[PDB]
Amino acid sequence: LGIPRYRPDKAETEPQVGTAQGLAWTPVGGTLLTIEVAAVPGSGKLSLTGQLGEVMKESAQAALTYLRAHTQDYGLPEDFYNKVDLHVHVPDGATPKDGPSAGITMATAIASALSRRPARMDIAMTGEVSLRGKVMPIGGVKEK
Amino acid sequence: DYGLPEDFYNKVDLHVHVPDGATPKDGPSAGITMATAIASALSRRPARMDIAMTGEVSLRGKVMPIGGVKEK
Repeated sequence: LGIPRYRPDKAETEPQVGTAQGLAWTPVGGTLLTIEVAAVPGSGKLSLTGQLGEVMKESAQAALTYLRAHTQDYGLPEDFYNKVDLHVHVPDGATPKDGPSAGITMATAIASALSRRPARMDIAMTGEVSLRGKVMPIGGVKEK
Repeated sequence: DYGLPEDFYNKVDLHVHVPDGATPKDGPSAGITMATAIASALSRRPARMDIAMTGEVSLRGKVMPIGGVKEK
């Protein structure tokens, strides 16, 4: 047959500088939704794109409040909220299935990008979050 | 009078989410819930255990009534 377009049994996936590898529980098929973030220097905006619904935003700021409670606990500065911009695109977000299931995937993405440290290859993970940080339960753990 | 740091609205950010509101909501019915929640957050202090509630907060500090409390 033709050439390997995909990676092997995943032991080569390059550690992602800021890109998490999130779960997909989708009409289109289960996959990875690798959310990438432009670690860009600005004056503190944080915008989200990628045909995405609002529960994905609210999971992202739930991870963000958890991040800003842990600025000294990771590579974040003392006050990052007013100094750095984070364009947060998601590859496939026009999904009424997909609720806020990747806020921890958001969290790994944002802390890996702001920390400039590798978000891991090959931990495909999911779960709805609280604001204060408690990983809320989810149903549909089957498809995830 | 409740042990607060008196500098809490000038240098302390605070982020609020509720899992509803996009639901059609019959006026205020969790203002006291937000009162105890924010007061619980602003001193790193847990609220009480397995206790339900609903109500409204006035400007002075009086609990205003809310209607149709048979439902809640």
